[PDB]
Amino acid sequence: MEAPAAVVTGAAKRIGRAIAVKLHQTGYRVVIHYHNSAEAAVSLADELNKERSNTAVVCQADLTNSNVLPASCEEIINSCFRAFGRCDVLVNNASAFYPTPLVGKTVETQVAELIGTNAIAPFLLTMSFAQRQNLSIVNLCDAMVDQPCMAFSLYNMGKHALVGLTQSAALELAPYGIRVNGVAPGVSLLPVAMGEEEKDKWRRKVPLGRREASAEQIADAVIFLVSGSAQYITGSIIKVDGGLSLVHA
Amino acid sequence: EAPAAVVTGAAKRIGRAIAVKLHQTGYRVVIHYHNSAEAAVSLADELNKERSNTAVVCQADLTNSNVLPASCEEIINSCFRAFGRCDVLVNNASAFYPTPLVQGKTVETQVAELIGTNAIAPFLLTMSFAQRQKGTTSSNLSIVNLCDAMVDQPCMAFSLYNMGKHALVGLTQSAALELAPYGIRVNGVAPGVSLLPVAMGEEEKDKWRRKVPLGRREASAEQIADAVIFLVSGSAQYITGSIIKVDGGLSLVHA
Amino acid sequence: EAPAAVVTGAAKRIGRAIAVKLHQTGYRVVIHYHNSAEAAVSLADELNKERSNTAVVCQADLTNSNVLPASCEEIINSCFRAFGRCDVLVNNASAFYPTPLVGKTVETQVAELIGTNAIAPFLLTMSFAQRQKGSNLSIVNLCDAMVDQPCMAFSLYNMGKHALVGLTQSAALELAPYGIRVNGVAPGVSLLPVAMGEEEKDKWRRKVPLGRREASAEQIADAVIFLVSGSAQYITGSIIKVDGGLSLVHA
Amino acid sequence: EAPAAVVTGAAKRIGRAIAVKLHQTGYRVVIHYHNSAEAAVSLADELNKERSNTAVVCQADLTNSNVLPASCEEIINSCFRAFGRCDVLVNNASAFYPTPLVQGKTVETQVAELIGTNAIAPFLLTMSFAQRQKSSNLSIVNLCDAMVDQPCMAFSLYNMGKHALVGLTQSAALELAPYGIRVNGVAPGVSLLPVAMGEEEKDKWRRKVPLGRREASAEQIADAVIFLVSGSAQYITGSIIKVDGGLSLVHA
Ligand SMILES: NC(=O)c1ccc[n+]([C@@H]2O[C@H](COP(=O)([O-])OP(=O)(O)OC[C@H]3O[C@@H](n4cnc5c(N)ncnc54)[C@H](OP(=O)(O)O)[C@@H]3O)[C@@H](O)[C@H]2O)c1
Ligand SMILES: NC(=O)c1ccc[n+]([C@@H]2O[C@H](COP(=O)([O-])OP(=O)(O)OC[C@H]3O[C@@H](n4cnc5c(N)ncnc54)[C@H](OP(=O)(O)O)[C@@H]3O)[C@@H](O)[C@H]2O)c1
Ligand SMILES: NC(=O)c1ccc[n+]([C@@H]2O[C@H](COP(=O)([O-])OP(=O)(O)OC[C@H]3O[C@@H](n4cnc5c(N)ncnc54)[C@H](OP(=O)(O)O)[C@@H]3O)[C@@H](O)[C@H]2O)c1
Ligand SMILES: NC(=O)c1ccc[n+]([C@@H]2O[C@H](COP(=O)([O-])OP(=O)(O)OC[C@H]3O[C@@H](n4cnc5c(N)ncnc54)[C@H](OP(=O)(O)O)[C@@H]3O)[C@@H](O)[C@H]2O)c1
Ligand SMILES: Cc1ccc(Sc2cc(N)nc(N)n2)cc1
Ligand SMILES: Cc1ccc(Sc2cc(N)nc(N)n2)cc1
Ligand SMILES: Cc1ccc(Sc2cc(N)nc(N)n2)cc1
Ligand SMILES: Cc1ccc(Sc2cc(N)nc(N)n2)cc1
Ligand code: NA
Repeated sequence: MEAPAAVVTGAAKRIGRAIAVKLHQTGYRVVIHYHNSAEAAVSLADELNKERSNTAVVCQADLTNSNVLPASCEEIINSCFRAFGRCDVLVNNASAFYPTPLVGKTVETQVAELIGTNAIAPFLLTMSFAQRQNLSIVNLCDAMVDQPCMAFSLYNMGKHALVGLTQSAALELAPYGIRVNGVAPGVSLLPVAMGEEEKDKWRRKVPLGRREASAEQIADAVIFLVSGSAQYITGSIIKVDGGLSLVHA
Repeated sequence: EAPAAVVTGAAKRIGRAIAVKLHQTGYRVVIHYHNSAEAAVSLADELNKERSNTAVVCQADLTNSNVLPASCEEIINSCFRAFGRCDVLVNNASAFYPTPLVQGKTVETQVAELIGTNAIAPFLLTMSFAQRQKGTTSSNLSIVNLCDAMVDQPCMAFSLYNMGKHALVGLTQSAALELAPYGIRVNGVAPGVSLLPVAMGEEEKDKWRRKVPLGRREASAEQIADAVIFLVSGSAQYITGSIIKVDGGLSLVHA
Repeated sequence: EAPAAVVTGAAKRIGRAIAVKLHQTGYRVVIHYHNSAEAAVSLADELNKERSNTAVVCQADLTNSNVLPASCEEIINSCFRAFGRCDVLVNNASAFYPTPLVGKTVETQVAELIGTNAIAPFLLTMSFAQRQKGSNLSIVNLCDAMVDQPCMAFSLYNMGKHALVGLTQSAALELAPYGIRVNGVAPGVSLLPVAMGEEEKDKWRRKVPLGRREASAEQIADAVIFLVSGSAQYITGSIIKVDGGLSLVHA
Repeated sequence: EAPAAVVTGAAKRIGRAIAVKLHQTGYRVVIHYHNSAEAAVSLADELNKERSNTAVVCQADLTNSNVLPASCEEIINSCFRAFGRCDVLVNNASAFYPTPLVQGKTVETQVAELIGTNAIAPFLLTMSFAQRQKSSNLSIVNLCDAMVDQPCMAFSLYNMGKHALVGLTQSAALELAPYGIRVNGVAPGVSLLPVAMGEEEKDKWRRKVPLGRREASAEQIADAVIFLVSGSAQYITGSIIKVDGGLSLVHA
């Protein structure tokens, strides 16, 4: 059919959910990938299908690195083709985020989760996306990669690797007409359980309005990058951070 | 009431495309120019034919000098005089030519033109833009600087031009930080190769085109304008201090 | 009270020159290797001939797996076993080969390219830091000046090297309170791949503004020596490009 | 015989340390100064006491003006006159003060000083240095700033000048590589604090630095310059070495 289709990873909640909704509002059919949040994913799909029948499906997968991750990533892309006959956009949003101090989970599990979700799964999804082909990929990066959270080495390594993928894939996929870009939030949606006192500490550091980005503001940048208004843009990462990364210690 | 924009060096090429696209989006525009009077007036006539009293021209040299601050203050004042407001500033005007380090313009003229157009004038226009707002919620004020995706892999023998564009990156960042509390966003658009020089031969143009991964061709002026329009829009209201490369992957390509 | 250094992938090429220069500077060295056993033992022999009991070898595969943490721990332990201390870690070992997006399985390619270039450095950094509770301690990561202008079809490799820049920064921040500095050296073109043909090698050489030639291994090693030295005691989280201007050259 | 170096702004603080360490390494030195004649001569006297006729001074204002090209030519010429050669240029002199965007010196004077010292003078000195050349180890070292991407509030012009200096470093490295002239930078974070800065403010800055919660000594900055001019950096050009104790890694 004539409406384009997008895969959004980690789409049940928060930023991924807002991205899925905005893509849907723009006219895309969506694959809502999720790991543990089945109820939320299904709720979103039902909402979107109420708006337009047969325009949303869910796809469950763990994006932890392992021997089966390549197959899992191939399956996610295939789900979009099975549902909608095409796959125009891939949004790599899903992400593990927790500290891994240099000095519970084994360290190999932490590597698998943090590097898998933030870098390896994006790479494998990118491979599967390209092999099956205004086509574009958008990677959710992090404006703070050069001024990282203390004791978040593996997470930071994963997001750095994702910048490399964005560049490498933009270069390699350009001949196929597939653009590859990034959106780099600073502080957006905070953890719900984070105390407001801690939330406000982060908010007050942001020059532009002393507030976090909404999920919708992050989604707006993704929508620009997949649009016809970005058709010469490839290998670019758009910071959406309210000036946070410009603020010295 | 429609918002108003100043676009420097807007008579032709990329600056014209930005002015046109802003005007199509609903802005009133000040078309600043230096030598290209006929082209500036022609553009303003076309825009005014589309919507009466929505375009004016403003002449100024943006070469650095002791009067440049007054010239820059006057450009911003022209927008307020014509339209009663100034919501957007686009720093597009630019001198571009080689200044070899080893060997009829004096070097001091070259510094004045290359650093003036690309960096000092943007700074002064930024100051004047910000100061004029002090006499004013639904507002959406911003500045867009035309940067250069190739600043870290520069053209051979273009040191002063390169220095000017690096300075413009610094201004983008410094002004984003300092003007955020006033609700003025400050961002950049960094072309790779877009409209090639008028005097460049076709063989040389094709040499540049063939290096671009995405389509083996230069950006259209409209493609560059699209990124400016995004940055001024409500879809970018949390974006400040960002420079969007619009280069078809050119900067990713090794030697 | 000679300090001791671990250099990964030290049997040949750049890692060998690093081990040699560290030894010349007065370090005792652990020559880590994977497959190049003969070269590793030959080097240790040369170094021990110069100063007895100053070099040992340590074999390990640095491919990512569930045993990699134990392997990395063992490398660091080998330094303490031999020398009773470990002052310097040089993360040099590296897999480098294309992985196009469009008979190794992709999972093996991920494990080798991301393991050697990023995960092993991380685990070795962890083990190095945790063994320190007893100076001029530092870590040097061999990065790549071309990470932002990467080789076509080397996505996994490039991801690994980007991850290595992240580790360098993150570990510099986190280990600064323990006095452990963490920096990088980023070659452009240095010793060319053994499998590369002469015409192709010459193509790469001609790209380099400063002398139209590749860096020697000794030139790369000179920057490592500086970073571990007393003349770099306030330097942490810095990556020194050693590329003859190659990265400045547009397409 | 011995190589020769020009260090701008060499009478005090970081520039003085750089000149001292180059001299100790075996260089003859031109000590450039603007207002600090007494300190400049005191340094030369100290260095000449160590090795006769190995240090001279050169006065010049590095503010941008119509005479700045001539002034920069003279600084380079002074090295050739004293020592018959000029192997190293260190661009250290620098104006540093706020220039707020929203509201003493006029703005154009502030442009002349901040952009002149931090960028235009280095460009003109680079040009003169290269023109006068056209085995050897010729290089230029620019004193940059590790904080350029997380700048001081209200320091737009200073920041623009330092960004321009990054651009010069890269452009000149590319263009001068065929002549065997390397061009690099050293980027301090917090080193010797402003003389006017209050002691409590100094401590606020010190406590931000991960590596030792202190500023860099001038000698530590000089150590990186020494490396860059040495034979141990013969393949290094277009590189900027941060010497910041991890300060630039620390988020807000
Ligand atoms: N929030 C911010 O301030 C911020 C700042 C910088 C960057 N970003 C980036 O923006 C993106 C969105 O951020 P966010 O805060 O919305 O993310 P988030 O809530 O932390 O995580 C998004 C989703 O990732 C999925 N996920 C986590 N582990 C997974 C695994 N092993 N396999 C498959 N999926 C997994 C989860 O899906 P299920 O719930 O279904 O399990 C989760 O809902 C992320 O890439 C993040 O790094 C966010
Ligand atoms: N074209 C590209 O491929 C490319 C690549 C990278 C970056 N960019 C950037 O994008 C912007 C637009 O590029 P472009 O090619 O359209 O620019 P351009 O044609 O070279 O110049 C734009 C205008 O700048 C004005 N200008 C030059 N010197 C001036 C002075 N002393 N005072 C006042 N105005 C002066 C001229 O106005 P008058 O004609 O009225 O005299 C000219 O029409 C520039 O900032 C440029 O650096 C372009
Ligand atoms: N050469 C250059 O032009 C260049 C350019 C940019 C960056 N670099 C970086 O500089 C460093 C040294 O470069 P180089 O060319 O000397 O490296 P190299 O020869 O390609 O590799 C160095 C050593 O890495 C070891 N290694 C490879 N896979 C391994 C594995 N699975 N487990 C354990 N060790 C493994 C090998 O040891 P065994 O031989 O014992 O098996 C090999 O001898 C690398 O990090 C490289 O990425 C080099
Ligand atoms: N100190 C730090 O923490 C720090 C941090 C980042 C970067 N840096 C950089 O490191 C370098 C040295 O810093 P510093 O603190 O030692 O510098 P500084 O004391 O502020 O200035 C050094 C010298 O610059 C000269 N100078 C200033 N204006 C001049 C002019 N118009 N004409 C000619 N010379 C002029 C002065 O010479 P006279 O005294 O003879 O007039 C002054 O002594 C500078 O480039 C600076 O930006 C320093
Ligand atoms: C201060 C703060 C802000 C947001 C979060 S959620 C988060 C952040 C991130 N970079 N990646 C993912 N996946 N989730 C946690 C702490
Ligand atoms: C390869 C090429 C492409 C476009 C141009 S026009 C131009 C370029 C620029 N960076 N700034 C200005 N002002 N004009 C010249 C050469
Ligand atoms: C142009 C060129 C020069 C040297 C090599 S060898 C090499 C390079 C690399 N970046 N990592 C490793 N491990 N080995 C390959 C290509
Ligand atoms: C936190 C701090 C530390 C040192 C200074 S002195 C200074 C700094 C600079 N960047 N340039 C020059 N020329 N002088 C000012 C503030
Ligand atoms: Na780039």
